[PDB]
Amino acid sequence: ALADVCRTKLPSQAQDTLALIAKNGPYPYNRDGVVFENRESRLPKKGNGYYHEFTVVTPGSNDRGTRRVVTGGYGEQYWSPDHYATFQEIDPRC
Ligand SMILES: Nc1nc2c(ncn2[C@@H]2O[C@H](CO)[C@@H](OP(=O)(O)O)[C@H]2O)c(=O)[nH]1
Ligand SMILES: OC[C@H]1O[C@@H](O)[C@H](O)[C@@H](O)[C@@H]1O
Repeated sequence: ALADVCRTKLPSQAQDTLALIAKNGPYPYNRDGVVFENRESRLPKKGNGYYHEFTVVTPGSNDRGTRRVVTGGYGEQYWSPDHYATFQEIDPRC
């Protein structure tokens, strides 16, 4: 049961991250692209290595912070402002 968000409504940092995803980087962190395990199953329960996580920069700071995009195996994209506590499916069509 998944909240949905239009790509245009995403903070501009989140959109930068999707742009880096679409050209496969370079990414600003070695941790970008690591397997997201979906341990809590807030996202569709899928096989090993389906999901990958990518940093969204906090505005102001250049630390990683708590903002993230998880991608799925067919290019589904998920937004998390709250360090994997909740997810919204990104609709790239709006
Ligand atoms: N909550 C949660 N975090 C995960 C899961 N799988 C990987 N992570 C997080 O993804 C990141 C890379 O392994 C780590 O957090 P981080 O964003 O602080 O680096 C790790 O804690 C998961 O299934 N659930
Ligand atoms: O040790 C490797 C790590 O260095 C950190 O400073 C960065 O966030 C990443 O590039 C990586 O996850």
